Amino acid sequence: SKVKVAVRVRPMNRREIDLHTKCVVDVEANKVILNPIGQPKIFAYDHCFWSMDESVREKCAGQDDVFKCLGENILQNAFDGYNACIFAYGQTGSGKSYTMMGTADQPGLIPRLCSGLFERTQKEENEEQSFKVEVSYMEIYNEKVRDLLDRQTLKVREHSVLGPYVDGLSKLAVTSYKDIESLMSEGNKSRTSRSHAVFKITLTHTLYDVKSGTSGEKVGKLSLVDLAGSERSNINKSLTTLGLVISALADQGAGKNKKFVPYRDSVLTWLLKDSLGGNSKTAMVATVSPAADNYDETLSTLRYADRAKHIINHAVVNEDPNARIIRDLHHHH
Ligand SMILES: Nc1ncnc2c1ncn2[C@@H]1O[C@H](COP(=O)(O)OP(=O)(O)NP(=O)(O)O)[C@@H](O)[C@H]1O
Ligand SMILES: [Mg+2]
Repeated sequence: SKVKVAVRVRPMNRREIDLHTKCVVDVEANKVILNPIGQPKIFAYDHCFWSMDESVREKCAGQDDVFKCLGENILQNAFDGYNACIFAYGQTGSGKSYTMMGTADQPGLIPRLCSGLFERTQKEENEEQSFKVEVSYMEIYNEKVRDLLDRQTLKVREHSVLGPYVDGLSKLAVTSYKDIESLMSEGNKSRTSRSHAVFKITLTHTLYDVKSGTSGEKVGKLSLVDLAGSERSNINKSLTTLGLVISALADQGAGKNKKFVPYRDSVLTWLLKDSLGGNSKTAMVATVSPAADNYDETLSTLRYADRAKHIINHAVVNEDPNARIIRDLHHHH
């Protein structure tokens, strides 16, 4: 199916109100309207998120709104055995980290996803099924991969059956929200700006046919990606190549060229090869600032978001034969 695209407009901050910077971003349903400072440009997306102001009430509603629309679906995708990915893209200060991680007072997607994950595994585990949860957390800076849960820099390779992976990146089993919160909290403290963070959850769902004792695995993966600022040769390579990737895959999603998609020209696009054009259910959250002083970066974000929704993915359930048979036998009962 198509890459899902959401656009999130952060509200006017105090500086923009104090200095009379004009608000140029309007939203109506799932349409974004960019006004000039010379015709109104209208973009259409799957979802649009916006807030009336920065009050606690509106911010609480905003984070809940994003999770209700994107968080639940990606959680469900992982429980159905899909690789799923949310990546936030946009100018610095537009809301990428606020959306993906949030703050202590305003938790974002990742805290809610981790809470819902363990809520669900602990609710659903029974004689017919169990769940294993493993997390990795890594950062891409200057085309180098650092392990945030810890071999000073790690190499990307791609296996013909396993896909791209980070050689030597720790993958830690977790059994509760507090385990994973403590890991993400220490990863969060180990950052380095123009870097990309990737939070990866692997959900292994073992199904058991109690009559036979046969068992099988269905593996879901969550990739929660908080990219570097889109406004910005090594240090920009991943960001620049993602633009080309999105453009090339978007052309193919229609009928232009037929089109060098340069996945392996950067660490970021190589590790996201499946997330874009491959075996994944993927959502983009494009974050934009609302006011006149960012009109141009906003337009550029809106445009890449506009192309990204023409990208075609081919997601399959990642399960062994026993898991598929045992699962179907359970859906029949
Ligand atoms: N949707 C939102 N609603 C309310 N406030 C927001 C929202 N998005 C961002 N903010 C505010 O904007 C500030 C900057 O957001 P932030 O998520 O750090 O941007 P960023 O895209 O990650 N910048 P950068 O890491 O430098 O590329 C935060 O302190 C929030 O107060
Ligand atoms: Mg950030």
